[PDB]
Amino acid sequence: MYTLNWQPPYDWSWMLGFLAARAVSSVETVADSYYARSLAVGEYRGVVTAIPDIARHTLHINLSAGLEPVAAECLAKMSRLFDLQCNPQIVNGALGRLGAARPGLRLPGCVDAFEQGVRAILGQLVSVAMAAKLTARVAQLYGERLDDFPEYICFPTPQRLAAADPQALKALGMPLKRAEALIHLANAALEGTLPMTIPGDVEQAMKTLQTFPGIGRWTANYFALRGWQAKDVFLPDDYLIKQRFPGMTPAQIRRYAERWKPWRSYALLHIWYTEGWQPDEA
Amino acid sequence: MYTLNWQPPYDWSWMLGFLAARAVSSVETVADSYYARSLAVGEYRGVVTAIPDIARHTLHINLSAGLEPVAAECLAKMSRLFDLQCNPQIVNGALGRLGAARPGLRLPGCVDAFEQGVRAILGQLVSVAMAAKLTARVAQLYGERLDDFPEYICFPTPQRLAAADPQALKALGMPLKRAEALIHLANAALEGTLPMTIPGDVEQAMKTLQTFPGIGRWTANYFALRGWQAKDVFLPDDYLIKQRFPGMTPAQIRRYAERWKPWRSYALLHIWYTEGWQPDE
Amino acid sequence: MYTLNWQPPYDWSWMLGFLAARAVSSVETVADSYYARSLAVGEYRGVVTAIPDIARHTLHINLSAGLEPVAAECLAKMSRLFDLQCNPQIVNGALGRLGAARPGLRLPGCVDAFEQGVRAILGQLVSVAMAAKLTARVAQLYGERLDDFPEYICFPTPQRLAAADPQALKALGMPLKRAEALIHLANAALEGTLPMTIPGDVEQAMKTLQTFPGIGRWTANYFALRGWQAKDVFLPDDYLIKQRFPGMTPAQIRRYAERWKPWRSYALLHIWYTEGWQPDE
Amino acid sequence: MYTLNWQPPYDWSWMLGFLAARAVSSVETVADSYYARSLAVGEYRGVVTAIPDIARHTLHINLSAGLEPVAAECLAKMSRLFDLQCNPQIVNGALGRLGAARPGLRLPGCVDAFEQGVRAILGQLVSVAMAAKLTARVAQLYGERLDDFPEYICFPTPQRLAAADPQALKALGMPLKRAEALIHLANAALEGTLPMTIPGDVEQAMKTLQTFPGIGRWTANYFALRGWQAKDVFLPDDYLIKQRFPGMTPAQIRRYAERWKPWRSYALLHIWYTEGWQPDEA
DNA sequence: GACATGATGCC
DNA sequence: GGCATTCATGTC
DNA sequence: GACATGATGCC
DNA sequence: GGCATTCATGTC
Repeated sequence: MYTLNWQPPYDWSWMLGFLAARAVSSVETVADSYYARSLAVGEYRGVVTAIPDIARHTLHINLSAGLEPVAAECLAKMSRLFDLQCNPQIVNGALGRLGAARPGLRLPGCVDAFEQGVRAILGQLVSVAMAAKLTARVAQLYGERLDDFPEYICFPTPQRLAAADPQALKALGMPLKRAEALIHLANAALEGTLPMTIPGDVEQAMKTLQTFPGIGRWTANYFALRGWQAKDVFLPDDYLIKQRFPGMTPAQIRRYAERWKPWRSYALLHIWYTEGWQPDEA
Repeated sequence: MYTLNWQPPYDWSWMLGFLAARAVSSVETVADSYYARSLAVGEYRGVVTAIPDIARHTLHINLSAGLEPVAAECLAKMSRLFDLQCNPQIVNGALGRLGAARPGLRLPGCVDAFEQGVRAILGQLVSVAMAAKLTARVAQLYGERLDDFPEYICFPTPQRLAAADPQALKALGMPLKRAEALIHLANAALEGTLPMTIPGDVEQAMKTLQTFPGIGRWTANYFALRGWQAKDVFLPDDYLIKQRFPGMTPAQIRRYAERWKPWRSYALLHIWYTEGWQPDE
Repeated sequence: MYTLNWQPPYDWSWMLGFLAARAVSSVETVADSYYARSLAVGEYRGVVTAIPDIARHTLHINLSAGLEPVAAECLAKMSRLFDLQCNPQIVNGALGRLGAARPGLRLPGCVDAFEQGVRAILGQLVSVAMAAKLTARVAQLYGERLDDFPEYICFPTPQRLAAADPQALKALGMPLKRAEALIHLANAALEGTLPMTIPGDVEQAMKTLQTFPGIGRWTANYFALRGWQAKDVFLPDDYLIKQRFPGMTPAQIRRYAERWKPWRSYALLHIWYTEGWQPDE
Repeated sequence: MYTLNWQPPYDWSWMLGFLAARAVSSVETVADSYYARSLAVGEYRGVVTAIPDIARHTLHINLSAGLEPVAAECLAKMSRLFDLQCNPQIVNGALGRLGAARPGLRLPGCVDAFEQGVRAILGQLVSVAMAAKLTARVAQLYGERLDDFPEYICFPTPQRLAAADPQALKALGMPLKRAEALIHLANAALEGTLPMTIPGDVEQAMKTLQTFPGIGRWTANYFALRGWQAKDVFLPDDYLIKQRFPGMTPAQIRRYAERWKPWRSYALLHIWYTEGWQPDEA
């Protein structure tokens, strides 16, 4: 029903694929022509379906009855998830050749920072696929099933995970420290200590984040990028990034990434997806 | 020309009137058929125009080209300002006759939690007309002018106010402590330590706000009310509220207001805008 | 057979009586002519016997073999416990008739600040008699027995109390918060956070002690008085003192006691042991 | 006047030699057969004189009239300064060969932890002689001169040093950070945050001390050794110690030192005062 | 990956 | 020597 | 109104 | 007693 605009080009196949690789069973459903998932906004709950319309650079959004009262907020969440604000001419013209292969690349955000926070923590160490598996388990045990849509389940709320037994979370396939990290996060969410929207001083906020137990700088950076859609952060501690820069120290990697300012988040995404990229031969 | 729904009844006259009295010159323009104001998301900017369609039970929103890239977020901000989510049959079903006279009453939110915190602070002790004349000075001195629309001006950002000279703020017409509060508040905004959206535990969040310099219980409650649109808060420390509950102490009032849980914020609005109202026996 | 002199007059009957009511079973032994207790200085342990010789106004201190390596430290502890430094002329010639009925009165100190800290907390609320018994139960559960003196037990160290089970301490007959107060005080002594000797700014030091869980103003003043032997602290919050100043609020009492600076601690003792006493209106 | 015992052997010549080299004019006097210094215990001030008695294995202590009211504490202070508690058979029987040459070695303590902390800081990065003169000036400037013995001045009180102008101290011959380090130490002493007696967990206590400005691991260790007379601390970061363990790093020296637990402080002394001492090759 | 921990220059 | 800051380890 | 100070009821 | 919390009160 609702419709939002975007600026061409937009690589939807890339986006939908990025999301499917990380999709959580019972929460999300990704296809080649649409994206759908459970969504909670306060006590309002339902299903959101996003259908891209290439021919007209439009994104059609449908909301089940339970979300209609907070429609505009659901749209906002969706626009942050898909980076509809992106102007590719600006970014590509700045990254130059690094983005030429896929100019329609966008930054995959989230629909809820707390959720992304939990996702990031569970993304620690393991493969993208294993994290998706792990998150699906946390969701199954602590999530709420939708009454109108049985097949779906809402992502575990902050209050439900805050009152979760560390031993139980551990039993799902994570170390005790990780489970504690999740619980602490939920408490920060309840108290409003976890920025839910992008803060004015990203660098500073990431520091405060790193004081959180179980949250190192990789998690803080990745969370900044996905949870806040911060556009100028690189991930020099990333597993795949260390590979892309063979034999380089975390600090050299960024003095390097420094050339992509102020769109280092986009450069990061391009490097991750350039099969055989290597630093300039010079 | 975007469109958003709302559920009847909706007292637009009352809403626009409430915003009109607190309207900040150059930032907001309030008429009785529409509301408009400057708006900044990140640093995409423009002007927003909201026009109620009583006929269709709809709110029409127009955005200038500079905000189009972030249209959705803009629509969300308006839906919070106008309490479009409200189901009046549920609130009134609970408040009984307290809300029977003005079933279309809504909670006036805000477009940005930071701006609202600043308004809250600049609203202390002084009158409503004053706060508005003062806030306008600030927005005039630290606001971002729109090239697209010269007449309008964006509300100060936290970075712009965090780097502000205290004395400079004071000279605009406020005690030094106030100006200091604004600067602290702005910093907190910069490092995400100020909840920009309603937290799960509103009580805890408000307590934490009270450790902020220049922020007492009244300011935290009012902030929670408009800033987060928390629906179950009361202001037992409010000037007018004390007059509405003659001789009762903050604790006695708060005890009385418990009868309106979980919609105390709405109860508050009704008692505020119902002069001569008084507690039962 | 060690000797430390004092200045007459010295009311030994009053001192022993005071320590007698607070004596902890298995730790201390008090009679009309001597004081005896177990003492530990680091890993050196043994029994200390103090025998006052009025005739020559000198205190005879005997140390079991286990404490000889640290004889001096033991002597210093006795001197602090018995306030042998006091010049009663300077105090009595400063308190007037307040301290005229008993000019030999002294500030009963302690042998170890941590111990006194524990006694202070356990001294909260309950009577002297119950506190003594409560404390005895703690020493019995965590104290170290002496090989050469099976009847004696060493007062618990911070090492043991810090590793104590809150529940174990609770079962001894104390609120959970009280046991938690002990465990925290013990951790503080382990990290050197608990001043074991009178600090330069007693007021500041006490204010900091009040940040400790379970330690309010009364415990901090009393600890400062007995644990650091601070000579100028009053206890406006004390029960007996409240009765000595009927109708007066802590601030009034506090203001009244200012007339006794800088020997308020002594003034406190005298007012405590003068059933008649009443202020001047 | 007063007499304290000690267990033989006791190397008085070595002990007085160590104190003499670090003696502060105006505060102390060290001679072949005696030690003397000003001493303040609250408002009681005077001069303490210590004369060893080899024939009797005793230390004779004389106090000037001004300290008699607090005689016992003065005796205790001297006992800590001269390590009278030490049972050499236990240490040597444990240190073995290391202390076989000088079985009468003792741990030079202090008469006041605050004072010692100050000396510890003033002794940073300079020669023993330099520190002595530096300290003497600090003493003459903020100390209390004795009326009965004009040539003696009591070491500066915390209250006095806390209210000192950072610049006046710098002028005496120390960096500006060194002066603030002293002022900070002084306020800590005023509030009761600087442990004046040995804490139960020396390790934790030192860790906290290192949070003090101007105080690093070296100063914290040295302070524990002298100010608290901790008997099981080593100083792997000491310049001289590094020369005694050529080519080894702090972690290695430290690892090797563990063989002397629980008397690492005595080991340190024996090594410090042993010329071409070197670890075992094997 | 989080986190404790050990190994050039400047002030 | 205190101290800031960047690599290289190395359990869990 | 925020904010120091003082001055009832549940652990 | 410790401590959270309430009700003046005087100031900025």
